[PDB]
Amino acid sequence: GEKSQAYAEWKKALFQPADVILDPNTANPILLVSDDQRSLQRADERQNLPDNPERFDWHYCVLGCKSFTSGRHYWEVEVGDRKEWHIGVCQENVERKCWVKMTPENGFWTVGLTDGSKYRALSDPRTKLTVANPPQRVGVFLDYETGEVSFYNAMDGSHIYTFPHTFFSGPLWPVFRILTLEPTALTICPA
Repeated sequence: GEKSQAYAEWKKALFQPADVILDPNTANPILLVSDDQRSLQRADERQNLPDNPERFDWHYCVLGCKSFTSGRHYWEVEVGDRKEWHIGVCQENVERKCWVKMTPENGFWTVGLTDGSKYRALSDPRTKLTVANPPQRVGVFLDYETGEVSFYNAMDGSHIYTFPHTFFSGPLWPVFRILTLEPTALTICPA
């Protein structure tokens, strides 16, 4: 109510609303990107896709269609009652083919959920989160210049996690990851 209103006014004071669509050319071959490019599901097995260089071959990742090299940006993601997901940003230069650990040291800033109830930030070591109200909708907030990546419950304005301030190298991309085969898709909220 007031908390929702303050969350809305804070987004306006500081952050540009990003209109994020998923790039199917980046998506791991086990992922399905929806025809409107807002939603993500998983297949029972890898589909036959070209191994173009941008595609994540190991990690069940997909990128947005536009990168950020500067400024303050947010987008919101409907996670709904998914039991598993991770979202955030990654550098353009992340490893796409070989496994790397999804950590800030390797150019990934993500948080998410496993097994329905285990909220974690994928810092190294991983940060155990304690979340009083499981979010249905998550806001991702980027400040490129100050090296800030933070996450909020978009419905009640409660804070979830802020990574330590860092120094980004090169463009950042929105990144999305799902490991499970379950009924609820991951869906980006349009700007």
